[PDB]
Amino acid sequence: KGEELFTGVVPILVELDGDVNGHKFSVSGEGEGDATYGKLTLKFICTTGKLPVPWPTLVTTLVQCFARYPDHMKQHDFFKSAMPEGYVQERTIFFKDDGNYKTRAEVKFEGDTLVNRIELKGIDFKEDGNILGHKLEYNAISDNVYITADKQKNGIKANFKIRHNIEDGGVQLADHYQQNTPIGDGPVLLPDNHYLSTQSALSKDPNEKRDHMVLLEFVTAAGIT
Repeated sequence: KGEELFTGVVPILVELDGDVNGHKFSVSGEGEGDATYGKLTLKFICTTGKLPVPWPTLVTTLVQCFARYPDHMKQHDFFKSAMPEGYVQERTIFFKDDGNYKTRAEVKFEGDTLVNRIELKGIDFKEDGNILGHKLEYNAISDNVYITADKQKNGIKANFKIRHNIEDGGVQLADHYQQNTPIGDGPVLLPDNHYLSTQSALSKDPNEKRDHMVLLEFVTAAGIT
């Protein structure tokens, strides 16, 4: 029944509060998603001024309920099955040879709007590392989110890697460990193993003077034939 909430375009709101090594910041986002095509269009603003970490490092934190699940995979979509009451999404993101983010978010409907409210804490970062030193390129990320059921917690876990390009030519690995659990008591779908193929394209609004990120993203479930 949660699936039917995603047959059309759904407005999205995102609100993040962050503290990375004592550098506090907030981000707001607006846009919409259409799970029929796995398509997200979102614009994010740093409401506190300058973002103290690179925008690309916040993409995965800033609504996998918008994934396109093929018809033959509908029984494996935990994310929509938890709606409208929602789910908790928690991650640890380890940046190789640098610090880590720990994130806790609640994703749920408020009326007709899908809302992602996030708290992010970052620790152990190097002040002249690739994150606090803003050495990461601003282009695109693309990878696969590998999902497995967590039957004991009535939810799912996921793991994946993001390889952020460094301006001087290298790569900054971000190892992601994820858990999702329903907020409500309604039955949810516990999926067989599969993944979300995700492509995020990052751009700028030429008329926007605030520190910001425009995102066009596609999310497609795969791995079951």
